[PDB]
Amino acid sequence: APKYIEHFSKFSPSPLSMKQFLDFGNACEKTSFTFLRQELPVRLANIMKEINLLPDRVLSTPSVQLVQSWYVQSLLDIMEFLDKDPEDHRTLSQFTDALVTIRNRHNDVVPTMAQGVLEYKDTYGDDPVSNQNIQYFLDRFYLSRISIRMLINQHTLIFDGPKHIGSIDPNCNVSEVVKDAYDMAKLLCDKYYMASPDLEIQEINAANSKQPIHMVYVPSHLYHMLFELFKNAMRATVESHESSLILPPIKVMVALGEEDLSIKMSDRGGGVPLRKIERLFSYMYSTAPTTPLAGFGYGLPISRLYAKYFQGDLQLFSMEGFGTDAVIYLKALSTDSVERLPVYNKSAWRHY
Amino acid sequence: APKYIEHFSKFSPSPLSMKQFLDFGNACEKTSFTFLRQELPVRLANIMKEINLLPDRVLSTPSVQLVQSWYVQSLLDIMEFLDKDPEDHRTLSQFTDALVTIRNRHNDVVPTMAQGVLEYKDTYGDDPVSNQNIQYFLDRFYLSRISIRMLINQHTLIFDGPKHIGSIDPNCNVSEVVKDAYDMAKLLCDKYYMASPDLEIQEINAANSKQPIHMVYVPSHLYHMLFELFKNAMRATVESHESSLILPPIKVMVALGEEDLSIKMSDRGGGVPLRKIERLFSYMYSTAPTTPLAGFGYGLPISRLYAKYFQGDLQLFSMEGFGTDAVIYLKALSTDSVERLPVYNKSAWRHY
Ligand SMILES: CCNc1cc(F)cc2c1NC(=O)[C@@]2(C)N1CCC[C@@H](Nc2ccc(C(=O)O)c(Cl)c2)C1
Ligand SMILES: CCNc1cc(F)cc2c1NC(=O)[C@@]2(C)N1CCC[C@@H](Nc2ccc(C(=O)O)c(Cl)c2)C1
Ligand SMILES: CC(C)c1ccc(COc2ccc(CC(=O)NCCN)cc2Cl)cc1
Ligand SMILES: CC(C)c1ccc(COc2ccc(CC(=O)NCCN)cc2Cl)cc1
Repeated sequence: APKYIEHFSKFSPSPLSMKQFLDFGNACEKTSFTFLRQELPVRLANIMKEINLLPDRVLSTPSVQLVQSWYVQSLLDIMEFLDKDPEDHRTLSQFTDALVTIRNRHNDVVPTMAQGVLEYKDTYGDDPVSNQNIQYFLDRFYLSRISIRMLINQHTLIFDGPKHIGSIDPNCNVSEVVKDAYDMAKLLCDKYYMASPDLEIQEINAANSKQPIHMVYVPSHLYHMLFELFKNAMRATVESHESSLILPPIKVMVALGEEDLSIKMSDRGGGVPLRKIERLFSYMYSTAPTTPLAGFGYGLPISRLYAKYFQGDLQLFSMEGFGTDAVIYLKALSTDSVERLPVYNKSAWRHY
Repeated sequence: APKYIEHFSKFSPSPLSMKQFLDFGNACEKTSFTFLRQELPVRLANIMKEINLLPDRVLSTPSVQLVQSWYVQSLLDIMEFLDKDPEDHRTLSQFTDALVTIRNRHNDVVPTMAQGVLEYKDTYGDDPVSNQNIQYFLDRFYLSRISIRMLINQHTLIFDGPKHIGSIDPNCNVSEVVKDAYDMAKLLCDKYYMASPDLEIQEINAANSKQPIHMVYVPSHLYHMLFELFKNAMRATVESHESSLILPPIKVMVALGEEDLSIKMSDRGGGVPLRKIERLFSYMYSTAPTTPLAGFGYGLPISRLYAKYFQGDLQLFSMEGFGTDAVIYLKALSTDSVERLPVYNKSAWRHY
């Protein structure tokens, strides 16, 4: 790898807690600049080195080379600011402009890597070992991308424009986000199917049973996960009940405990056999040539990465012949909500 | 390893479907004898070779050596019949007697390996890498033991004594077994706690909605799994509701689909954080010096092996502050219900 990738890849990424993001709210902007002009090169270089561990028959394909060419240019864009003066307000403005260009440059990274998966499937095959390696790589690659976008969004949202702090809501009303995502999925379901399940929500605030459940979170991530789950639940409910006059509703429970905030969504959409659950989270099995449901795009496994990004999880358990439950597990406390970042080391090197 | 272990370990175990067990019901007894005088040495030798891949600081401990001494004697007991005449009815009688001695000889294998786990925890420590290796080894070791006991039970039950075929019920009414296990857990809960949750059962027979759900299964395995889950659900319900006059009931759904038969048990016993679920399935973290609940003995992870033994699973998902669901996944068809057997090869050798 080039000199500059070698230098920054020997650092490991520095994970931030939701509280640190929040405690960071003038002097703030210079502080963000000097943090990000080091940290973004570290995160970019670490994933670029990991891309380089893919075999030549993957590495040399047009999709991987185009993604590499983007990351290289973004890394160079940022390295221009290493010697610049944080007191000069023109430097801070150019920095923000450059981060916006970088975010736009990477907007197509998800489907671009999909074309690499697709080419591999049809030029080398879709066996379980290939599936495992694609799953290991893309989980880490997409999680790294999520963490880079988070950093950039927090800077450009705060230092271009406070109940919200960039993309973080310190008082995120969870049931309200549930309702929004449900309404939007319903609108798509009503349009395609003239029929959509109703919604039942129940809250369990264990410590304060009469208090509405709020948390510190990134509500756009939470909306995306819920919307993806609602689309699948409604589709399954409509198609499994062609003969009923009744569509069963979708039920959601929001539970707040001492450590977890959990959201369980329940459909009666007929379920799938246990054997197929792993297929639904697999990038490789969900990949085909160009409203993508579970098993036919990356919405579900990327939704799980959003949950894992701050130490949560997203799990599915179905009952074939009846329905399916999904649980989003989130950390309840902002000090436990810490970025989960892949690192390039000899422990990651060995998996390949 | 000795000559005789080397020979039989180069065969791999031959897994049987539930239908094959069943289709095997005089001439049957000679057929069982000549099958088992080869297959039991194969299964015994394969696991003995795998025990020998443990490091010397595990291998040399008194617990592992005692288990090895048992398996060695059982392997020798069986090898006596290799040259004998299946037509001689005295040989068949001695064979059954010898299998009964072997089953009794191994009755204490589970807690004996526990003492080896306990010694290791306190003489070398309880780090995650040690936990992973103990989990990999004991899952395979205990599953192998379950498959050996199954084979022996089918022979001694059929050819010493038909709605039932040995330990298999071709018409196992699942809700009835659920009720039995619930009644027994309730009796223990009523005794310790003067109070026990009631039971609600619902069935969903997707193809034939009015028909009671039956399957081909080993009902003693199913009873054990349910009883273990009910004990935990009741304990959690009693302890989390010290202040309520009401104990919430435990709900069970039995779903029959085209491929899966699924049993979901639901409590409102307050739940646990997601972080602790893995602790509950871990042998190492559940091990302590001599009614063991999840996290304090091997009932739960061994219950999961019973489900996996015929291509099923047992999964837990909790909601901290509310309750916990458990799902037993079984194969609905007797031709899909095939023994899951560990094998000694270079692929198993590498994990160590
Ligand atoms: C409470 C939230 N509910 C759910 C959430 C999910 F993320 C997934 C599902 C849910 N509810 C379902 O029923 C489920 C499982 N489906 C939704 C409709 C599409 C469907 N996809 C399939 C189905 C079958 C196959 C196959 O191999 O035959 C294949 Cl490739 C793909 C998945
Ligand atoms: C529908 C079936 N229900 C359930 C099934 C389970 F197999 C487990 C549970 C269930 N329902 C619970 O609540 C659960 C999770 N408990 C039951 C009571 C005992 C309890 N054990 C513990 C708890 C906390 C810790 C700790 O680290 O603090 C530890 Cl070591 C151990 C587990
Ligand atoms: C396009 C991206 C998402 C993508 C597409 C395809 C792949 C496939 O990656 C594989 C496939 C097989 C093996 C085993 C092997 O034989 N290794 C040989 C090592 N030289 C290793 C890897 Cl990393 C990964 C990532
Ligand atoms: C008693 C039984 C259940 C038991 C108790 C304890 C253990 C612990 O087994 C370990 C622990 C560490 C390592 C890594 C290592 O450093 N390996 C060195 C290889 N020479 C490998 C193994 Cl197989 C297994 C089984």
